Amino acid sequence: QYQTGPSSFY
Amino acid sequence: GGINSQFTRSGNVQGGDARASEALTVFTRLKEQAVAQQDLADDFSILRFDRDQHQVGWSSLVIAKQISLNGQPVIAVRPLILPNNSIELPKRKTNIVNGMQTDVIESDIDVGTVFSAQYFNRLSTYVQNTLGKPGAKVVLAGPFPIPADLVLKDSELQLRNLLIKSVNACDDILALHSGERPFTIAGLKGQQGETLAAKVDIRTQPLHDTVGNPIRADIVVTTQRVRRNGQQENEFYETDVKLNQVAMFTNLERTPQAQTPAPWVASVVITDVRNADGIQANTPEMYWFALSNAFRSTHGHAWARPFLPMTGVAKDMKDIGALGWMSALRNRIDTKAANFDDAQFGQLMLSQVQPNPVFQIDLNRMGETAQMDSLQLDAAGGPNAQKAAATIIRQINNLGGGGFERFFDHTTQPILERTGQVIDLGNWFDGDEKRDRRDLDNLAALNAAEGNENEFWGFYGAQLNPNLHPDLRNRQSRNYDRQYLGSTVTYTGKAERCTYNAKFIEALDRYLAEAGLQITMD
Amino acid sequence: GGINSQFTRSGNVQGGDARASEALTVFTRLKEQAVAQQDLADDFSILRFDRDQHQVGWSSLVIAKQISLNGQPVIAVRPLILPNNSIELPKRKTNIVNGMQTDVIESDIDVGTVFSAQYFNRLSTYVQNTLGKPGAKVVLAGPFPIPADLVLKDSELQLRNLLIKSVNACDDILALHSGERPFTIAGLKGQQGETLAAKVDIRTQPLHDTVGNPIRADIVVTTQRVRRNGQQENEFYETDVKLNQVAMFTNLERTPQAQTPAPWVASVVITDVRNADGIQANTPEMYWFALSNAFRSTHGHAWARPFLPMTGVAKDMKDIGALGWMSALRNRIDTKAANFDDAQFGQLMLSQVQPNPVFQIDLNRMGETAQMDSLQLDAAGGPNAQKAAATIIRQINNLGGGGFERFFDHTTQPILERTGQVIDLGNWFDGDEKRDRRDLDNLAALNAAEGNENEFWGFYGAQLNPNLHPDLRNRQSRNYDRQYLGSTVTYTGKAERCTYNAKFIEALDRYLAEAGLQITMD
Amino acid sequence: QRFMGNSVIGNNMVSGQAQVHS
Amino acid sequence: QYQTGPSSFY
Amino acid sequence: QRFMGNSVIGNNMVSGQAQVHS
Repeated sequence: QYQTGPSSFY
Repeated sequence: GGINSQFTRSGNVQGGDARASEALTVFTRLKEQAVAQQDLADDFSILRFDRDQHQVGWSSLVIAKQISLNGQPVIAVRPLILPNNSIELPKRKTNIVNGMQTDVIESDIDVGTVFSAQYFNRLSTYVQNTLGKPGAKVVLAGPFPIPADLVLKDSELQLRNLLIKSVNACDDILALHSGERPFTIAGLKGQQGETLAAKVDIRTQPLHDTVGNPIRADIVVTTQRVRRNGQQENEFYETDVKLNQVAMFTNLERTPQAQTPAPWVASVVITDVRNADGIQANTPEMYWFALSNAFRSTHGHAWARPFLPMTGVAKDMKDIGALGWMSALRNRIDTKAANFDDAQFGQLMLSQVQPNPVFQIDLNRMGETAQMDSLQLDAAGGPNAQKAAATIIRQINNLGGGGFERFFDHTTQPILERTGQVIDLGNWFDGDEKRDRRDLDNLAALNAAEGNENEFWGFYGAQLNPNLHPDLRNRQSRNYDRQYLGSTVTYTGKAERCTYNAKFIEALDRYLAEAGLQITMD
Repeated sequence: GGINSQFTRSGNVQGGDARASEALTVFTRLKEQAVAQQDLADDFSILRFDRDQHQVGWSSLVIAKQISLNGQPVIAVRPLILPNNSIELPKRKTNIVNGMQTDVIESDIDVGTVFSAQYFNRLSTYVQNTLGKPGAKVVLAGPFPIPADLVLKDSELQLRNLLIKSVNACDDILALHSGERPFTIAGLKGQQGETLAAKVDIRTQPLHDTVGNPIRADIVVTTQRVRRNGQQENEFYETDVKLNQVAMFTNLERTPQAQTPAPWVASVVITDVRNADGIQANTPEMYWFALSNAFRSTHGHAWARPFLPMTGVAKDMKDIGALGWMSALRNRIDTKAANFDDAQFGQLMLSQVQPNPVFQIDLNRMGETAQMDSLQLDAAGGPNAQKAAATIIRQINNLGGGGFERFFDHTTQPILERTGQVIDLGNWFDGDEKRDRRDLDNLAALNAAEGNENEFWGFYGAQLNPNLHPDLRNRQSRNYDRQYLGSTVTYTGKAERCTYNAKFIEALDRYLAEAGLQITMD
Repeated sequence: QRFMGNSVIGNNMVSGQAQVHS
Repeated sequence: QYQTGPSSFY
Repeated sequence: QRFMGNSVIGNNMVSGQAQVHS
């Protein structure tokens, strides 16, 4: 799994 | 589909979304009113993201503010999801096998799964096309859904506060991207002979979000500036002497030992971290400074204060006497008695509770502090594990000088750990007022089920069984809440629980203490 | 503070008080409407006292009317405090020691402590600067706070009555300062063959203040003018024949005698003193004339009338049978029985209640009659003890001729005595309607706690223990009210209890009787 | 020390009866 | 203690 | 296989006490 999302840092 | 175009009966039915246009009109009126009263500046735009002509799960409202940096346009967006109760999204099917029989499980879809990478890509492309800048850079500022079952006709204050906070967040992210002076504790000395004091508090009514969402909070730790000089003037008048606020509540976990160490261990869960109301700025270096106050709750075992019985009333939901059900004696210890007092309450806590607590956080990718919760979730584990840890270390170094390496070594030491637990977010209407769904914990379940240990053990396994599939655990947790709490439960989102490293908290506290920070209290 | 000026994010949040501007607008509209209907005269002004730009605990509304006396301007002010529930004032900390351990007590701040000398000085300076007269003399007319949890949108009648009463009070104080004819009973003869009659009354529903605040009242004594001539015309029509009204209720106190004198003594508490609705004038000499009616309640032991059981219903809160719990027989005397009647009710009262009552008053520095309550509190004891007594004697001499020295000697006889008791003022919402917090008395506590004498004794000591600190007594009293009454208690102010001199009441009554006053009744 | 009652309320007691014309 | 307040009489 | 408890929560435990100036 380990779904991710948008990040402003990178 | 083609059937309507094949027969073409006069008149039109359905085929529209009516919870977007009204919200847009309300937001435009609120923005005009705020601009009239010299509260904001006419430099941002409000746009509608219709699901019908973009083919997305949920319509959204986006607040875009753009500036120019070295000739390169930069756009900051704060989408606001608008879930609707009049339409049903298709569910997700999963299959599990038991012996010789296979069955299908119908799950449910939350707001968090809707906001995927493709959703943000389409939103960014739409904003770029609308604003006339095709190649402009777009940076996210943190989504915040508007909960359903909320009447927009009589909720003007919450919407106004949400709009102002969204503008503040856009300004914050734009300033961070541009590059400004980092916030450091070296500038907090004030050079006026004042000191910082931390006050602990025990509460019984839940805290409220900016949109009226209740939040469970039993222990509240705040930090204030004490400026009491000799002949202090302004008696009974105080000038906003308050900086931070952290809401905490404790929960009990049982280690698997068969039957000198205490059977139960107390784990403290951090729900909300926020700054003072007066402060309109939110920067990454304030978050760690506010979070450092959590460790201070162990100065005098203040985490155990809510556990002691109150005199006069007994809700019987947070009773501590149920802990004796599995003790050496089968029955429960009877509080609310003339003989019972603090004399043997300490004895009970020594003989059945571990002296040291455990610190945990309920990270939420859709909350107000989404931009930090997502970063910490990435730092916990995933493809972006080194970058997040490096960013966190850099921020901590920027807050308070430098030289954090002497206390921590991120190269060979995990910062955050994922326990593989998913927590539902909802609210249930109690007889008196609306409350929080997280009021149901291990102690509450133990109180509800007096002597049947097997049912309680099934409930406990429904939370953290690694063998059982997560969908079944969510189903069991949703059934148990209905069984115990009531029929008024209304889920609103999802959250994840994580455990901080034991050495990390101590290293952070020691680094801040050595960096010239002095806090005094009882 | 400086953090906001250091980062300067666009947009503004909080930083304002919204329960002052709306009240000012409402008061201006009400004043305009009253002036339009030829109810008042355009000679007074309404001003706002903002806490933000004056640095005070609470914002206030002031009604100033100014006149000229011998070329010297005189300004009369009636401030109205505006407490708000959206902000919390800092609490007051106190330390007490028990053996080898010291602890900190967090008290609470009332409205009365806010209105200090510095507050009035700043208010007077602000009014003088605003009205253009720097050296004008300013005289107080009596503060009156507006209770919180009151919706101003639908309370127009109470605000209108409060404004008219405030204007009347300003006129009264201005006329008193200017100097007018004192009110004397010699002008009450009427020279038309009429007589004054006093009517006693027993009530069960609480009286109401000008702002809807309930007041406990069991015995009501009124004075009327009876003008029944021979062929009296106007059948069924009455012309405002009513002058005074005094609200009284009795309470039982137990003398400390170990176990022929009765164990319990009855003490009568005077709550409210007021004139007729038709009379728009309030002068100091009417207050004593109205207060003289209190002693007349003992003509036929009318103070014991509310104690007798009512037929048909039994609230079980004011039951007199609980008095037998500590009697020679442990159990309680069972009323509501066929055999029980007035035949042995008199026997019980003779054998367990002292024949003579005790008179007490609940002085309040923030009530409607603040200007007299403060004077009596000063006369009770303090730096201004001789001046207040001399003023009271002068007023009593002015009311009814003179020669009060033959009945009283203020030089070597105290007028009022302070018992060192502080009474909270609040209201609790009963199931049917809102009631008064003072309904809970010694008999109510005795009824609530059937046989446990120790708990009742602890409650009784929580009121008048001289050894225990006052803050602890207030804490215990606030806990007991929550324990017994309910969760709807809402405190509004503070009051003090005082005991009149036994000889003073008799001397006043005899002086009025000898001064040509004749009152007849049953 | 435990509270036992009010030892000063008994000093102030009305001796007479209300005088009315009737 | 014996806290006091403004008085119009004096 | 039946669940018995959390065997990994005990690895992370605060050893010290909060350090305050007081």
